[PDB]
Amino acid sequence: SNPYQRGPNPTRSALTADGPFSVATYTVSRLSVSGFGGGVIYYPTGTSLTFGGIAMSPGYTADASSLAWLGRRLASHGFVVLVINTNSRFDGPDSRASQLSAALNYLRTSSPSAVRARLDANRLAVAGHSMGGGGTLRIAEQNPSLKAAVPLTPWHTDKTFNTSVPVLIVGAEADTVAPVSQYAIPFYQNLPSTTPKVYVELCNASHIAPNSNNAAISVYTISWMKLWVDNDTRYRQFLCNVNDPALCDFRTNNRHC
Ligand SMILES: [Ca+2]
Repeated sequence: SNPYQRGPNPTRSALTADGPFSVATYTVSRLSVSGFGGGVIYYPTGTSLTFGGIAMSPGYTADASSLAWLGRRLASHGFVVLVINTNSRFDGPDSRASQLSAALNYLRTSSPSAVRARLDANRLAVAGHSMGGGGTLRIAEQNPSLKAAVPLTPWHTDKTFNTSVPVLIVGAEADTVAPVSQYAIPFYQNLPSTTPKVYVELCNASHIAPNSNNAAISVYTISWMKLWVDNDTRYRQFLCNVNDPALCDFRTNNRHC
């Protein structure tokens, strides 16, 4: 049996709402940490188990609140999640990668005792929005110890990331900021053919789709994190044989099926 498996058997409906774990938060002040701008930790409560960790970056001009719904959503399905604020709201994608690295170090070492007590530091992942998704791609390339990476409507001027970390990219069909033809799709195509990878494109969605409750983002992000952070094969069903009415594209090399 899988020692990292958490929660009841999933249904698709259950992955579109907060999950079976209650969630608490801890606010990490900007002045209290080195290498990033603080943020908010979301973590499961009412449980004696340990969970994988996820660090998430917002995009240009944005703060951690722009991903609060998703940090809480992931935590409620069984993850310790640190959504960062950046040193400057104007930091670029590679800077955001460096800050995600600093945030993962903080999460493992200097976060509250209660957070470390429910964190399995051996199982970590990253996600992020826009330039924060660019940072997710870069840290995945720099840090093959990561279990998974989920760039959401990502933006970066570099298009090729030589990473072995399994990547699921969410593109937005109606994105006029990081259009999928110039950003998300090239990122997917240029990843190594040997790295497990998925691209999903949300029909009719804008660049700010990741900043509020979104059923498809919830399903695909939870499932990819579950499959790779927890080795939880019960989530393969949502990532294989896909026929999703909300998607206008789906690409994969089918290394996870
Ligand atoms: Ca700081």
